[PDB]
This record gives sequence, C-alpha cells and structure tokens, in this order.
Amino acid sequence: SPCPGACVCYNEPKVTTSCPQQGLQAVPTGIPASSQRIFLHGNRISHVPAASFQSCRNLTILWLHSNALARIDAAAFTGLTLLEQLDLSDNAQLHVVDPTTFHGLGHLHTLHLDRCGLRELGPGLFRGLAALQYLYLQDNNLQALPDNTFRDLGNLTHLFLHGNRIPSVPEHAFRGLHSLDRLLLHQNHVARVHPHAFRDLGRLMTLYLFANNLSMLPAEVLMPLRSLQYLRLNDNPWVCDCRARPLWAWLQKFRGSSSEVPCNLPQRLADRDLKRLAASDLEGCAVASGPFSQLTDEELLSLPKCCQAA
Ligand SMILES: *[C@@H]1O[C@H](CO)[C@@H](O[C@@H]2O[C@H](CO)[C@@H](O[C@@H]3O[C@H](CO[C@H]4O[C@H](CO[C@H]5O[C@H](CO)[C@@H](O)[C@H](O)[C@@H]5O)[C@@H](O)[C@H](O[C@H]5O[C@H](CO)[C@@H](O)[C@H](O)[C@@H]5O)[C@@H]4O)[C@@H](O)[C@H](O)[C@@H]3O)[C@H](O)[C@H]2NC(C)=O)[C@H](O)[C@H]1NC(C)=O
Ligand SMILES: *[C@@H]1O[C@H](CO)[C@@H](O[C@@H]2O[C@H](CO)[C@@H](O[C@@H]3O[C@H](CO)[C@@H](O)[C@H](O[C@H]4O[C@H](CO)[C@@H](O)[C@H](O)[C@@H]4O)[C@@H]3O)[C@H](O)[C@H]2NC(C)=O)[C@H](O)[C@H]1NC(C)=O
Ligand SMILES: *[C@@H]1O[C@H](CO)[C@@H](O[C@@H]2O[C@H](CO)[C@@H](O)[C@H](O)[C@H]2NC(C)=O)[C@H](O)[C@H]1NC(C)=O
Ligand SMILES: [Cl-]
Ligand SMILES: [Cl-]
Repeated sequence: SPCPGACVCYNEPKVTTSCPQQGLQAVPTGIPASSQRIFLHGNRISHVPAASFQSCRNLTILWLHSNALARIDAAAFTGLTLLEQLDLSDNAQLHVVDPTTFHGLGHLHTLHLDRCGLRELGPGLFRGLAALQYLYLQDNNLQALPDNTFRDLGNLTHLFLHGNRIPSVPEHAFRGLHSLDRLLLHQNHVARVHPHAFRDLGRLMTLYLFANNLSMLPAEVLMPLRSLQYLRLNDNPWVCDCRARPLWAWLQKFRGSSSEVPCNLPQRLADRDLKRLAASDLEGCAVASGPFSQLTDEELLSLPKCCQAA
C-alpha cells in the first residue's frame, strides 16, 4: 500500500509513517501495515477507534501526544504485541483511560500519560506490563494512589507522579517496584505515608517528596531505602519535636545528599533545618489540632505518643 496523503513514508531506520503537525482531526486512512513507527503528534485527533492501527502488526513506536484526545477505544491497541513506545501525553481532554487499554503490550517499556488530566488510575490499568521501564503520569488530576497499581511493573525504573492531587501513600501503593530507580512525588498533597510503603523500594536512589503536606515521617518508612542517594523534603509543614526524632536520627546517619528540612512548628525552631538540630531541641511538643501545658489527659490523647510524656 502506497503512502497516504499529507504523510511521508520511508524505511530507514525503521518503516515510518510520519504525519505530524497537520490539520488531521482523526487518524488518516491508508497507513501501511508495514509501519514500525507512526507519528501523529501535533494534530487535532479527537477519537482513536479500535479499527485503527490493527494492520500495523509490527508497530513498535506510536506517538499521539499533543492532540485533542478525549476517548480511546479499549481495543485500539489490540494486536500491537510488539509496541515498545507509546506517547499519549499533552491530551488534557483525555480524563479517563479504560483499564483494559494496555492489556497485551508486553514489550512496552515507555508510556507517556502526562498532562492528560487523569482523575483516577483504573483497576488493572498497568496489569501485565512487566517490561515497562518508564512511566510518565505527572501533571494529571490524580487524587488517589490505589494499592497494587504497579504490582506487575518489576522492570520499572522511572516513575513520575508529581504535579497531582495525591493525598497520601497507602501500604501497598508501590508494591512490586523492585527495580525502581527514581520516584518523583513532589507538588502533591501527601500528608500521610504508611510505615511499610517503601517495602520493595530497596533499589531506589532518587526520591522527591518536596512541595507536599507532610508534617511528620514514621520510623520504619525510610528504613528499606538502602540505595537512596538523593532525597528532597523541601517545602513541607514539618513539625520539629519528639515526633521528628526518628527522622532526625535517619538524617544524621545518611551519607547521600538531601535538601533542607525546614521546620514549620514550633515558632521557636521555625525555618531551621531538622538536619542541623540537636537531640535536646527535639523534646516536649508543638501545637497540633486545636491551638493553645494546660491540656487535659484526654485532650493529649489526640497528640503523638511521645508528645504524651510526663
Ligand atoms: C523484565 O521483563 C522481562 C521480559 O521483557 C522479564 O523476563 C521474563 O521473565 C519471565 C520469568 O517469570 C519469563 O517467563 C518464563 O518464560 C519461559 C519461556 O521459555 C524460555 O526458555 C525457553 C527455553 O527453551 C529451551 O528448550 C528449547 C526447545 O524448545 C530450546 O530451543 C532452548 O534453547 C532451550 O533449551 C526459550 O525457548 C524461550 O524462548 C521464548 O522466546 C522465543 C523468542 O525469542 C520464542 O520463539 C520461544 O517460543 C519462547 O517463547 C524462553 O526464553 C517459560 O518457559 C517459563 O515457564 C516462564 O514463564 C519470560 O520468558 C521472560 N521474558 C523475556 C526474557 O523476554 C523480566 O522478568 C522482567 N524483570 C523483572 C524484574 O520482572
Ligand atoms: C513484520 O515483520 C515480519 C518479520 O520481519 C514480516 O514477515 C516477513 O515479511 C517479509 C516481507 O513481507 C518476508 O520476506 C519476504 O519473503 C517473501 C516470502 O516469505 C518473499 O516473497 C519476498 O521476496 C521478494 O518478493 C516480493 C514479491 O513476491 C517482493 O515484493 C519483495 O520485495 C522481495 O523482492 C521477501 O523476501 C519474510 O519472509 C517474512 N518473515 C520473516 C520471518 O521475516 C512481516 O511481513 C512484517 N509485516 C507485517 C504486517 O507482519
Ligand atoms: C494538609 O493536611 C491537613 C491535615 O493535616 C489539612 O487540614 C485539615 O483539614 C481538616 C478538615 O478536612 C481538619 O479537621 C484538620 O484540623 C486540618 N488540619 C490542619 C493541620 O489544617 C489541609 O487541608 C491539608 N492541606 C493541603 C494543601 O492539602
Ligand atoms: Cl523514554
Ligand atoms: Cl504517634
């Protein structure tokens, strides 16, 4: 089959059908089945039917970023067993992706879902993608991080989740990520992290948690991070008292580079780095919940265990 209109087809280095920066409001008909690389970025494609791309059995790279995508059929990528790169980024209209869209893509190693406005990550959305190494989910509308979302992503090295409305980190949210190298979770709403949440992140070297809503960090949370060399806890409402003691001992016994850990409370130790603080500064308590040692024994029950010291 000859090359379709408003397109350029060539064979070197791979059989490529290139139709970018056109006025195409949909996928052009007549794309050669021999295509290994398809470039349809910079257009105005609204929908991606299931019939399209099926002919291209040998398709390895597919670019559909910077379009007007709003609805992708669940069987659109059926038959593309050799698909390696899939870029669907910069599609703010694409608010939701059907959980069975990526089934069968066992060769996919890079996936772009950034700047799409994804509200949620559907159950089984990343099931069976055991070859995925780069997953871009940054700058979406994600406001939840469900357990076992990346359970099958054992080869994943880069996971970008920054720029979302993610409120907390459940225990099994990052389970299965044994080969994770960099984890970017900055500019979210993270205020709570489970003690055994980084259970499998032993090979993690980079962890970005800055610009969040964290007030404290448990004792067992940073324990499994044996390979961590870069850590950033900038821009967080840290509370510097007895509850910050397990974090302080960790920051002290840490060789890798880490950003500043600015205190927010109490005002006495405000703006100072928890790193440089001494063991004496980490006693008593600071104001939490209702603003105010005139608290009753019942009232201090709503305070940390160390904070309840007599
Ligand atoms: C990152 O992703 C990796 C994949 O991208 C993943 O690697 C996968 O690991 C899993 C382990 O859970 C493997 O699953 C296993 O698959 C094998 C398949 O058989 C394998 O070994 C046979 C050996 O055959 C022998 O006998 C034949 C005679 O028939 C001889 O010729 C041969 O020389 C041997 O003596 C081999 O033939 C298989 O080859 C496959 O691929 C060729 C194409 O190259 C096909 O033509 C062939 O038919 C066959 O399908 C294959 O190597 C299975 O038997 C086990 O039970 C188990 O299910 C995956 O295969 C493996 N995928 C790879 C390597 O691509 C990594 O695990 C992942 N990383 C992390 C951390 O999760
Ligand atoms: C995806 O990739 C696979 C694997 O690379 C590929 O299967 C292969 O297709 C090519 C070409 O279609 C095959 O090579 C040809 O073999 C046929 C017979 O098998 C020959 O007829 C060809 O020789 C000439 O004849 C043609 C006209 O009769 C000429 O037009 C042509 O230019 C040649 O001069 C040619 O050598 C190859 O045998 C298979 N199999 C393998 C294992 O490579 C498949 O086609 C690709 N595309 C899709 C959609 O699957
Ligand atoms: C950061 O987290 C705090 C909770 O620690 C959020 O504020 C709380 O809001 C609830 C009501 O939903 C109150 O009961 C709490 O007393 C509030 N706590 C504090 C410390 O204000 C706050 O909204 C979060 N901020 C962001 C930007 O997500
Ligand atoms: Cl990449
Ligand atoms: Cl506590």
